[PDB]
Amino acid sequence: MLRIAKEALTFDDVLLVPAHSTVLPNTADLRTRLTKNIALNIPMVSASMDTVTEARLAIALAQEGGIGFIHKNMSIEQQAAQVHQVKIFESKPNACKDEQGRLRVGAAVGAAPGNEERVKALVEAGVDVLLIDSSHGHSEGVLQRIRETRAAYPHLEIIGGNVATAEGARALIEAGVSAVKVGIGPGSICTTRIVTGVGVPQITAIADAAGVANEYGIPVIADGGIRFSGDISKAIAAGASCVMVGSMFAGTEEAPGEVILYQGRSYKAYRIAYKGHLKEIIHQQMGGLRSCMGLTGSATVEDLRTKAQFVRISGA
Amino acid sequence: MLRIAKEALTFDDVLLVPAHSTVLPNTADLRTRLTKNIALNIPMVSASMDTVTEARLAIALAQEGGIGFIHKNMSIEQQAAQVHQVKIFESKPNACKDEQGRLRVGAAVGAAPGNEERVKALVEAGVDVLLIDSSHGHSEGVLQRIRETRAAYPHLEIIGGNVATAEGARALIEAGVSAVKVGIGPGSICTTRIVTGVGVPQITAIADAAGVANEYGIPVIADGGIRFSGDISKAIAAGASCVMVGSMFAGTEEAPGEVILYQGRSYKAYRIAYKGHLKEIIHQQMGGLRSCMGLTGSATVEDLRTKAQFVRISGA
Amino acid sequence: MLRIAKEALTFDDVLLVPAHSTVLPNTADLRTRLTKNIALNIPMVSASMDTVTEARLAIALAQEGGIGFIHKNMSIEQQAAQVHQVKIFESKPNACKDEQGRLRVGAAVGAAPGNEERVKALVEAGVDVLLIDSSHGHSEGVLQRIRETRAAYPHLEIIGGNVATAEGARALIEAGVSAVKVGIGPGSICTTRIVTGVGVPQITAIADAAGVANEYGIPVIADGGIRFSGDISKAIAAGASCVMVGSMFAGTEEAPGEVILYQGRSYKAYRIAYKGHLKEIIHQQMGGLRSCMGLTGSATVEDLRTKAQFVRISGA
Amino acid sequence: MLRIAKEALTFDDVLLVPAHSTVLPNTADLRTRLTKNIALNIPMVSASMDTVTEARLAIALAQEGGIGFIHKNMSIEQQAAQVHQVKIFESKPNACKDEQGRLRVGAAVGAAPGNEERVKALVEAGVDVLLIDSSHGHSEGVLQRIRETRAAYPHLEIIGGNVATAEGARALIEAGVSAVKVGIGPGSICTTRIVTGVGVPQITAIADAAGVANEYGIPVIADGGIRFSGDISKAIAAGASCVMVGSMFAGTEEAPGEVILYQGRSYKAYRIAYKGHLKEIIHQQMGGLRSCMGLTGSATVEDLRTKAQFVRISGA
Repeated sequence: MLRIAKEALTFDDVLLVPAHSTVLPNTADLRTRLTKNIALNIPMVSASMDTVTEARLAIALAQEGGIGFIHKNMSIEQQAAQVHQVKIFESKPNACKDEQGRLRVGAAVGAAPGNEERVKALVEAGVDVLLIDSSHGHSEGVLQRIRETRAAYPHLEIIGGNVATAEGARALIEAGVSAVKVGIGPGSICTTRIVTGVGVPQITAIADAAGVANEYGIPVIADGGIRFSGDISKAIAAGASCVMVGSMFAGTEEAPGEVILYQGRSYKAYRIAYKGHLKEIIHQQMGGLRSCMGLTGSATVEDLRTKAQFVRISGA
Repeated sequence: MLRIAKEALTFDDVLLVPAHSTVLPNTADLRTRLTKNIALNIPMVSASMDTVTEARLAIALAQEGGIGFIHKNMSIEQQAAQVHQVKIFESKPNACKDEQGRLRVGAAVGAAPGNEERVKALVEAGVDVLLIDSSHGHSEGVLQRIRETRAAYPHLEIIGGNVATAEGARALIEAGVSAVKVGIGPGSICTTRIVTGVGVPQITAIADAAGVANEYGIPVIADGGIRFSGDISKAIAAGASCVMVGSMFAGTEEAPGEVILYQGRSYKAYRIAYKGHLKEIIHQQMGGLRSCMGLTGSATVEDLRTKAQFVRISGA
Repeated sequence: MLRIAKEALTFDDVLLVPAHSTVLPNTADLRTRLTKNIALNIPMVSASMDTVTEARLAIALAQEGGIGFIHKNMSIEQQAAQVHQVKIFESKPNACKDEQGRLRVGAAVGAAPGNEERVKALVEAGVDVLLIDSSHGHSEGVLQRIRETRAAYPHLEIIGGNVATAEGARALIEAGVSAVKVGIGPGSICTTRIVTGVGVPQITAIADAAGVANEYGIPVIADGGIRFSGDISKAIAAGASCVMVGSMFAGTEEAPGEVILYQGRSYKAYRIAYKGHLKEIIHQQMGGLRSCMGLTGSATVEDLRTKAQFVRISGA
Repeated sequence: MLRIAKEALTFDDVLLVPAHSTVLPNTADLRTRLTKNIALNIPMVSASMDTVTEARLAIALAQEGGIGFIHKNMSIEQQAAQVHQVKIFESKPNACKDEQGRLRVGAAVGAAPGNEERVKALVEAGVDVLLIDSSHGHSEGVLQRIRETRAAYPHLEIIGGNVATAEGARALIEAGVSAVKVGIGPGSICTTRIVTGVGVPQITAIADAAGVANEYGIPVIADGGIRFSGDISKAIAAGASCVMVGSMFAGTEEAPGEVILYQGRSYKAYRIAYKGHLKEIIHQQMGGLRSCMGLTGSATVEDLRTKAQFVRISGA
């Protein structure tokens, strides 16, 4: 009677299984793909949020091997100048760089009509990848905007999202995206779920999206619901090529905002706890992933993504 | 050995699945049905509780497109005068009105013998729909009272309830109701469950009742267990044509009770927190439903009710 | 690989289903059986605990229609004198009485060798039913003591317990008991479970025991894990003819202990909160059961026990 | 789509089933095996942690019938002198002793290359069993070190670990271990799970490892996730021959550290609550196991391990 498509799993419903291994944490290879034609050295990209990514964080992340997405809450000119500032930026052996030896950078735009001028300025400033972000990637208007952008820029790497289903992933692929970003109500008690009743637990969302996207060689980016480094491992093993994070980098030295002192503690203000330099965070998070790769015998990210197994666990 | 009819699901066991959509939140159509012959403009009706619905709230809700049920804890004459006050009440484009251009209103009576005089006064005051409320709609005495009322008023829209099963819905339909109200121990830790051991999780209760009621074109009204706007969406997708709420409207300006100040805060007394004007509540709750309809591609309430899908989730 | 006999359910895993009913709470018939040859007027008996049952509580409970089990932590002579005091005790239309018009009473003894003198004094004082209590009714020594007692007193009603399985119920029946008492680690976080790892969720324990005991006409008594009146209903619907309670009656006026005042509140000391007269407790607990019987259409206890249905629910 | 090997159970998902019994708690036989050729009198061994086991605790545990593993965080000479101190140590009828009448003792070493000198000193000091401990027993380097040690000391009892799967147990057996130690992310919220995403609920881990190890006569030692004595019972019934504990013995008189007074309480410092003498702990924990053996009719540890049954329970 009730129309239940299936049962859906989140991070806490599963654990990775240890396996025969010739991989040590320090020999694990963290390289992977953001898009069809863009390699990463670590599987982390930063969210296009105005408390997370401007040029300075985008530089610092690229130097550690990820890519940052410059946020769209600023003028066209400011957004293009920040993209440009990352591309011309000149001890960092894992730096994520293009074919021309420049730090990679991404930038976000909205899916509403009228963003053409912004896209054009971003591409002319040398952006490596354009993110069309939306709260509903399976919306026809979003699909339409992606197709228009792919036609106007046939060689531009474009990430479209967010979706949480096989059919949503396929629609984005058919609209021309270079990667599928996944996450609709991915957090266990998030606003979307509470307010709308809509959501898909993220391990199932990633796997369903990856099952389609794998057949085209198109990466899936996991966006949301990550609380601990162990969730990164799980998101990859479910099918994701990398993870997007936001609040985890908000509050770092390199993130926007000014440090202020308030009641004997340090916050960033525009208030979020001060987290020190981005790279210490990356080191701790990637130190968990590397241990997982040791325990699972995953030499490469792709081995974790396509071969590692899970067990299903109870609440207890 | 144990006589278990089936497993039963509540709101928290499920989430709605996002889908291809050409619907924006602001173009979603919230119209639906309360009864077989009564249309609503929004899918909300108010409970016949003495802290929730008298004429003033019933007017204000009807103006926003719902219908209120005037409570029976007052004299026959007072109840009829309040029905009349709504019907003659004269900027509200979504107002819920009858064929004669008057605001719709409902009124409740009990299912005990001896309520004949009350029903007669309510029908003569112009009531649009009579609610026979009971804590057990599958009780023979309730079925009998409904059949007596249907025979005495063959064209009166009558809501009977509450039931929580297919067979209870069918019994009410066979007794002559125009809509089936659903909810027996619908709340996760309610008094009925704790004290009696009886209850049916509401998503399953709605679906089982709707599976019968759909075959007769008879709407199901979901009554109880709603905590957030996202639960409204889920109740509709499970089969309900609209939701009845109570405590959510108690404490509004338009609800009964006098505002009083107590320890620097505003309460309503007859003590419940003051919630401001009813319409702000409706706007927030229907703003969640409209977002859900966007995310699910549901152009109309009936699309959400009959086509949207769920996923089943764990506790974790 | 793991030797799992089955999944087992507790009270919180299930709810009773409402059904067509011609039963009102006040016409529900609460009569039932304690043992094969002893009728009760309500389905409650009191535990043989020294904070719960001596003669005074046993009198008061019998007057309301249950039976109390006088505890064994006192001399033979004192125990026999308390049994006698109940039997000769002379406005209580539901009183539980024997064939001779005397209030019924039970009494407990241990299952160790050497209790013969105690049993003999109790039977000579007129006890209606002997409870051989043990923490493991499937222990051979307990079975042996029951068989010895049945042989020495072929017409004495004997309750043996506790068991939590079909095979344990059958063993007790084959040893000669007149009723099977059920409950091994029945509480969700009890000492037995934590300390020993052993336990059986009580709804499954009752049902498994009843599935055997029904075939011999032998009642099952549910002992433990009851927190609310709704659990009484569930225990009966799972197969139990009545429930034994303990802490629920401890602290009543009629229970042992002296009332004392401590920090502006009343306790019973030998410290447990003062609960007033036993009969108010019985009235509230049986008021829940009667509502359940109305909602389920159960005219009699046996209808609830053998026909009412459950639904299985999640944690959420 | 998602690669889920199976569902996995932890201690809280299961309970032991009571059964016909001729065993009393005081007649239960607690003997078992640590390794293929080493008997224990109780099923407890202590962890090779520097807050848990040095010579003094190892002596005291051996006297109660277990075996302690002297930790490796000290010089070769100190470790060998502590092994020797236990072997020459001279009212304890359950003492665990070798063929020569000396208290048994174990000692740990790491799995890195270069521990040869340490192993040699430990074997020459008379160690009964060598533990090669690792956080990943299915790592090739660990398997290789075990095989090298087995070849150099063909008659030395060697415990290898930790694994959490059938295949990991088989690999360790094929590398030459005398017992398999089990536990990879065995605790419900441990660091390994949170940080790496890897883990196997312990009841399933034990059973899977035992299903392989039983076919070779090789014992499984359960290491981690034990909170209460009831978990010991469950770990044995899942397949384990004994349990290793750590924090449970930390803080005992006999464990390392000096007692200090801090804010009116006693702690051990190197800060952990003071627990008194080891033997009181053993008595309480083995008193739970003995009650379980009574309730399950398990005369011996091997009966609990190979015949006792479980039920599966919900969260509720």
